[PDB]
Amino acid sequence: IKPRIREILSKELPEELVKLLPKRWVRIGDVLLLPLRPELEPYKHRIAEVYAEVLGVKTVLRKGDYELLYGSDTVTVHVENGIKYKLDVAKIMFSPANVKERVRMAKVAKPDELVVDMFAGIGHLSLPIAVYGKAKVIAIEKDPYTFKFLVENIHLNKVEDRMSAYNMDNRDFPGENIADRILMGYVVRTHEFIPKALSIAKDGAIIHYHNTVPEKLMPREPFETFKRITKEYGYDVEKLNELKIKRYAPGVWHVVLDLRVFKS
Ligand SMILES: CSC[C@H]1O[C@@H](n2cnc3c(N)ncnc32)[C@H](O)[C@@H]1O
Repeated sequence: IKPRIREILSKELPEELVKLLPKRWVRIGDVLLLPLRPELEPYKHRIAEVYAEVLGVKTVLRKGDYELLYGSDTVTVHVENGIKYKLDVAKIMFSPANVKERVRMAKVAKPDELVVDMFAGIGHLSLPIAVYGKAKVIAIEKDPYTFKFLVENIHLNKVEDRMSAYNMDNRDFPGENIADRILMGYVVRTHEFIPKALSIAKDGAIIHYHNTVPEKLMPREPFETFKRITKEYGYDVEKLNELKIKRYAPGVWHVVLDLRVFKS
């Protein structure tokens, strides 16, 4: 609400700085992500404080991982498309920059499927599936801290019946030829996980494969590379779909490819 923020802060800021105040922000649970121009640095705390008041949030992080500008408690529960996502906003990446994809996941699975989430996080991609798809889900998350939330989110959504969780590196995962669908929501050279994926996959399984490719190499990549690694195993793969996502600089998109693999 500009007027109120303006009314309060104009009382302490040069009108010149006033004009520069944040016009937008991101909100996650009761935590605010707030972007700030350089020339406002001296006043950052007071600014975050009044925005906290009028926007009704407990804590403010700098949007620009994140600097604490006001408050202390960065844990919160964020509700999206009917799903409760508990997280620690400061320590765990989560962005409505990717809400479309989480919505999509709500519309892909059939209740029979076994799905394996190789980079579960707090359940970003898997929860939508366990709730709307009604399919079974095994979810793997390496970080013990992240893992706590993943677990908690399973209860918060009343799916503990059809969704399990392991705090381990996906590489050490025992299952093989068990997955009808695989989630690979990771972006740091995800291609190094293709082999384990192919191992976990059943013949014909669908894989949601995320990664970050320079647009220079598009649309050859990232598929070519996926294709060739798969060849190393005598398996074949068909590209069903390629969506672009949080395309981000410099010069590299974040894409997701929907692929089917054939174990011959
Ligand atoms: C939240 S999006 C990416 C997620 O995958 C997790 N992750 C990264 N590498 C692995 C791995 N090798 N096995 C299981 N989870 C992983 C991260 O800790 C994070 O929560």
